[PDB]
Amino acid sequence: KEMPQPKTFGELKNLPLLNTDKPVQALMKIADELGEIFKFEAPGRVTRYLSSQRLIKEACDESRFDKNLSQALKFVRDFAGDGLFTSWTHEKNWKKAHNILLPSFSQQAMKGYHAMMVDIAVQLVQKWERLNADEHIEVPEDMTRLTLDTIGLCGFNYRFNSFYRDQPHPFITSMVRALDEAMNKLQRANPDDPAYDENKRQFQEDIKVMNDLVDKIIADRKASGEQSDDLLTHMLNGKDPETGEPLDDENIRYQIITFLIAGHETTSGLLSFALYFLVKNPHVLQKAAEEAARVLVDPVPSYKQVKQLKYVGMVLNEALRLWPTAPAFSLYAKEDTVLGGEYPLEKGDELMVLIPQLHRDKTIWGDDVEEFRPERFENPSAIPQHAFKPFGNGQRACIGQQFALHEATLVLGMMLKHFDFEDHTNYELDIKETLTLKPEGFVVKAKSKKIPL
Ligand code: HEM
Ligand SMILES: O=C(CCCCC1CCCCC1)N[C@@H](Cc1c[nH]c2ccccc12)C(=O)O
Repeated sequence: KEMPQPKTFGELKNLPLLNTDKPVQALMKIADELGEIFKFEAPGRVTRYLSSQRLIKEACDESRFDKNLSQALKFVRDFAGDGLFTSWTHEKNWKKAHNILLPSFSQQAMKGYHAMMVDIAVQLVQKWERLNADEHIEVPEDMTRLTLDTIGLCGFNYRFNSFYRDQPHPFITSMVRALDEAMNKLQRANPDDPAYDENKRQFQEDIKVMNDLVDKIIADRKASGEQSDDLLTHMLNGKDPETGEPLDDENIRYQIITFLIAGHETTSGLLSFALYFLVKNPHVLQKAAEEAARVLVDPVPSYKQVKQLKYVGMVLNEALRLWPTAPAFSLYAKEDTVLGGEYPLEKGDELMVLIPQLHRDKTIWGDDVEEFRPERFENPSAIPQHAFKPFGNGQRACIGQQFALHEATLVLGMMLKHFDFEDHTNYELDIKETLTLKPEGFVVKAKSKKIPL
């Protein structure tokens, strides 16, 4: 038996299949054709793409597999360094930072961020309240304004002031370019070829821009009168219980970059996909809006009120089921092992978890997997182990999950309280890929229900 494998291109093997602006969606189509596992080869390189809960539950066994840095993350690492997202589990700075930063996502920490999330959310609601009758909303663009500003303010007491800008913040444009450069480094035979000299200068330029802003954040804090108690406070002061050490300056810098990027992009995607699915499913929108009106009785939502937005949470999880905005993660075999009783693996062999395919596993979810039905999440405990993995796995799972979900629930709740939404262009879903996923060109009209803040 040979493991299923998609079409090859001679000595380039499968590599040309990733020569596309939508590689994840291409891989999903391949997964549909070949099933729960396929081999993917390139010159000097191999991985295996997993799509079924049957195989992914084994892959999520931390005694057998550990987080691997995919080739994309290896290039992200050139500017994210040994930050949490791009560090190996066995690097000293992973476990230190993990221990040091987990308290920044405690219950008491989340209550502490609430007021500043509301600040940015109110700015969003006011922007939309202030639009003229003709005008429309550019959804992913405004969601990115919100999520970037929220992480900036909550995490670093720094105001990006994205709602004061027509263009995206220069950080965003550099970040997008740097992440695209990482996605396109995958294809290049002979990386040191003189033809790619300008891309390396452009890459060093974009990194410079992100790093310049990290300096501005550091200096703002250094010469600050106020006494914060946020993510940066913990990076600067906090001590790891195990080693007894704090993070050094080089690592703190990497953590800031990491949190700025990981701390907004996927969350903007989530809010965009959620609103997309709501406007395409009006009965679901109505149910979510009824909850928002019932629960959000005060002009400013409370922490407790956001926690009571059960259905809005269900809407968000269902959006994550269909379009998990960080759609893959990578694993390597810790020792020789046999996957599924059928596929033998040697130490160091790599796996890719194709999350959107896991989330369409019919043996877990039933036959209607393409339908947007938030009621699937009525009781989240009903979902089998390792069936729903939009925040990854185990000790290497998303540290910011609860942050992302609180922000998204708050903002979507406020959006549904304050506005009726019109899919005025009958938008055809078009998913842009930049490692992460977004509905490009998604636009709506928002008719104010006229409720004061
Ligand atoms: C919808 C929103 C989000 C999604 C879908 C998401 C998804 C993920 C996924 C899949 C991973 C695992 C990556 C891998 O195994 O290679 C991860 C890790 C991480 N996420 Fe998120 N994330 C989100 C929001 C956030 C936010 C808001 C923050 C920070 C404020 C954040 C910070 C991180 C960090 C630091 C890690 C690395 C954790 C570690 O390995 O120690 N994420 N996230
Ligand atoms: O799976 C891919 C291509 C899609 C990228 C998905 C993103 C990964 C980071 C988190 C968000 C989603 N690439 C893999 C595997 C791979 C298979 N053949 C290859 C040849 C050359 C380079 C990579 C590669 C990866 O990046 O390792």
